[PDB]
Amino acid sequence: MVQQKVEVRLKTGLQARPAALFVQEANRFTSDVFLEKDGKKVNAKSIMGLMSLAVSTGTEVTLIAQGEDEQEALEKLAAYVQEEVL
Amino acid sequence: MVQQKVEVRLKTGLQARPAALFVQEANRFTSDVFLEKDGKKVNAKSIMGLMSLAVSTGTEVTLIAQGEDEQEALEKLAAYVQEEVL
Repeated sequence: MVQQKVEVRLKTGLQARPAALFVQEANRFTSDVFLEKDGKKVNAKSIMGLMSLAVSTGTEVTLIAQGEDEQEALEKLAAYVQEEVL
Repeated sequence: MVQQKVEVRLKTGLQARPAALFVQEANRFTSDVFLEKDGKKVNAKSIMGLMSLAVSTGTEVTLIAQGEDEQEALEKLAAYVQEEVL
């Protein structure tokens, strides 16, 4: 048995569970909802789409919403992404 | 439309493709391989298992290999994880 402490340089992204819950919430709005970082934009209403964006916990990203209920969509999803409750 | 910069507090892990390619590389060896971080260990020959470890790009993890070709496996996989492939 051999072991080695290594630095992960591979790309990371939202895990499946967190992404699924994100999508479940986003789907309740008619607005298009996207997550964006460094010129890359993914659809927040799709699990695989959300997971394709390279992100790390603690990373800053841009949440975008466009539609009739964009304000509420933004408020609810921003709270979710930042794990805020009450 | 509207937007807001938010901090990702959700859990992240290796993305699907890098994880799949890691496993394809690990599959070339008979040794069992694992990844460990903060008391949690996952089977590195399982894509979903590998993706379940809470990881962010740039963080440290412990790569483990055990079997007949463990030394060779560790070196190849360590290079892959740290993006130092030859």
